[PDB]
Amino acid sequence: SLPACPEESPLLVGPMLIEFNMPVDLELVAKQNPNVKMGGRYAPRDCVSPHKVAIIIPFRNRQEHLKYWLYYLHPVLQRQQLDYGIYVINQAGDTIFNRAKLLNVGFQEALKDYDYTCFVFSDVDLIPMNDHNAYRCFSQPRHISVAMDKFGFSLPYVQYFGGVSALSKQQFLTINGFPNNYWGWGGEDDDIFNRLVFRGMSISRPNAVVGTTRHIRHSRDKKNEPNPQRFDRIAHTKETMLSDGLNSLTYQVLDVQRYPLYTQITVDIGTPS
Ligand SMILES: CC(=O)N[C@H]1[C@H](OC[C@H]2O[C@@H](O[C@H]3[C@H](O)[C@@H](O)[C@H](O)O[C@@H]3CO)[C@H](O)[C@@H](O[C@@H]3O[C@H](CO)[C@@H](O)[C@H](O)[C@H]3NC(C)=O)[C@H]2O)O[C@H](CO)[C@@H](O)[C@@H]1O
Ligand SMILES: O=c1ccn([C@@H]2O[C@H](COP(=O)(O)OP(=O)(O)O)[C@@H](O)[C@H]2O)c(=O)[nH]1
Ligand SMILES: [Mn+2]
Repeated sequence: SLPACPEESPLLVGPMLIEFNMPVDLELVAKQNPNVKMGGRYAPRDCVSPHKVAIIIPFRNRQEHLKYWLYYLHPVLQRQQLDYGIYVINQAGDTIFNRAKLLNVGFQEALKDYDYTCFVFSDVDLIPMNDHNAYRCFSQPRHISVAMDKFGFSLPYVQYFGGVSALSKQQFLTINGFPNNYWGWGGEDDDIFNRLVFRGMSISRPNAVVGTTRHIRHSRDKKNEPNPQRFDRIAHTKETMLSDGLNSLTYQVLDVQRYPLYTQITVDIGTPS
C-alpha cells in the first residue's frame, strides 16, 4: 500500500529554459532518465498517481522534433508524478496526412497496453515552458498549449483547442472520439471543440503564464496541404459526430516498436473514402 501522491506534485520547479539548437542523443536521454521503462513508461516509486495517462503524438517524418520532445517532456512528466506512457502514432505511407485519425488509433491502441483513464494529445513540436502546466485530465476537457510563442503567448482565438490537449477516457468516449475525415491541414481541432460543446462540456485551461509553450519553427510538411473542405466540415459537426469517429474507425497496425523512451505504432489509416 503506497500512499496516494500529493494532489499537486512537490517536485515542480515552474518556469524552464527551452531551446532547440543543440543536437540530441536519445541514448543519452535514456541514461539521463533511468527510471523510464521500455516503451517510455513511468510511474512514481513512492506513491500511486491517480493520473494514468497515455500521451499520444501524431507523427510522420519528424524524428528531429521528436527527440527534442522526448528530451524536454520526459523529465517534466516524471516531476508531475504521473503514471504515463508515450505513444507515437506513425502514419505509414506517403499520402495525405490525417492528424485526428491517428489520434483515434492512439487512444484505441494504448488502451490495449494498460488501463489508461486519461489521454493527452500532443503535437510533436510543442514543448511546455512551465512544469506547473499539468499533462493530465480534469473534470472538463483540458486545453494545455494555451500561450504559444508563435501566437504571441496567448490564444489565437478563444475557442482554439489545437496543439496539446487532454481528455479523460469518459470525455473522449462521450464525443465519439475525434473525426476521421479531416485529411490535410486545418479544422479537426475546431471540430473536436464543437464536439465537446455539443456534449455539454466546456474547456478548462491553465493561466497564460503557466501555459506558455514553445513551438519548434519548421517549414511546411509535404502531404499536409490545407484542407479546402475544412470550413464546410466544422459547420456540420453536430450531425456528423454521431456516426464519424470511434464508432466508424478502422486501420491496420503494420508495426509496434518498443523503444526505451517511447512506443511507436506504425499504422496504415488509408486515404479518403
Ligand atoms: C478551420 C481551420 O482552418 N482551423 C485552424 C485555424 O485556422 C485559422 C486560419 O489559419 C490561417 O493560417 C495561419 C495558421 O493558422 C497559423 O498557424 C500560421 O502561423 O499562419 C497561417 C497564416 O496566417 C489560414 O490562412 C486561414 O485560412 C483562411 O480562412 C479564411 C476564413 O477565415 C478563408 O476565407 C480563406 O479561404 C482561408 N485561406 C487559406 C489560404 O486557406 C485559417 O485556416 O488555425 C488554427 C491555428 O493554427 C488551427 O489549429 C485550426 O485547425
Ligand atoms: O507531415 C507531418 C504533418 C504533421 N505532423 C504532426 O501533426 C502535428 C500538426 O501539424 P503542424 O502544426 O506542425 O503543421 P504546420 O505548422 O506546418 O501548419 C505536428 O506537430 C506533428 O505532430 C507530422 O508529424 N508530420
Ligand atoms: Mn508545427
